[PDB]
Amino acid sequence: MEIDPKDLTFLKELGTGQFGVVKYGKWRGQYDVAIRMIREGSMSEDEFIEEAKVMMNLSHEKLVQLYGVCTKQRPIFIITEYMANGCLLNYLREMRHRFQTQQLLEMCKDVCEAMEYLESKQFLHRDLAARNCLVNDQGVVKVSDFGMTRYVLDDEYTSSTGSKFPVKWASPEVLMYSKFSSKSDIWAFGVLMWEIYSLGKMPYERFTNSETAEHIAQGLRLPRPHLASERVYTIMYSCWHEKADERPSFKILLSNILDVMDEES
Ligand SMILES: Nc1ncnc2c1c(-c1ccc(Oc3ccccc3)cc1)nn2[C@H]1CCCNC1
Repeated sequence: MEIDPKDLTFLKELGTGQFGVVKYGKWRGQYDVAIRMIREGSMSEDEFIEEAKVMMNLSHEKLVQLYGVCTKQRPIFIITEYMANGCLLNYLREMRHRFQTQQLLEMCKDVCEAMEYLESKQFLHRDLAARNCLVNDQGVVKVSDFGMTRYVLDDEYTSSTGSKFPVKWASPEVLMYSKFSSKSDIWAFGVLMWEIYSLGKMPYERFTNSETAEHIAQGLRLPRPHLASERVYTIMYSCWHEKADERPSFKILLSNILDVMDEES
């Protein structure tokens, strides 16, 4: 729902993100929130505003809540659940020697659950990666910035060959046909799992986007992380089938994950 900025407070600067500055603050006094000021000229505003009403009704424990927005001024404000420990990529890098494999698999259960809820709502992320997931004060991981890429005006961020396109998370059908589906989000989730168990290493770090696209197209797959068991690796590898329909759904994926968690006792 719309929020009167009168009911907001700006308390701290968190930095400028992909879509503009973000600040920590309090909503209605008792709610820790993160307020994003939408970079001007970056978004299809009218379309984005109308779609925001759809993305507001999405609720799930492992999905960064949207509490509301302020659109009756510019820049649009986005009021979201405050994730004190920030992006999963940076949480992973700062705490490399703190994670036991049980917490890593947990982080995968969190993400997989959020993506299974998005699967059940027929809502695609289109840019699933570790850089778009956030962590709250209890170490829980939650997905964010879902569906945002549908409204970026910069064509580098959108085209298959754009200099800013996340090639390293894209499925072959996204690179070759721009056919976005839940299966491409599954491929991306596989890459994300690899990020998690790699503790935030860049997938195909020493490959240009073109080199990555071509290697993937001819069968190359990420190496088993040092901290990944052969069963976890089997799961993220099953996410990377050439045939999209050959990839397991997030529900089947969550089940396999939970089987591994049970077997790690
Ligand atoms: N929610 C946060 N909690 C804590 N930290 C945060 C955020 C955000 C953030 C704000 C709005 C936002 O919009 C959304 C769009 C679609 C769905 C959900 C949200 C997405 C993310 N940035 N940051 C930090 C990360 C590190 C660098 N500085 C900024």
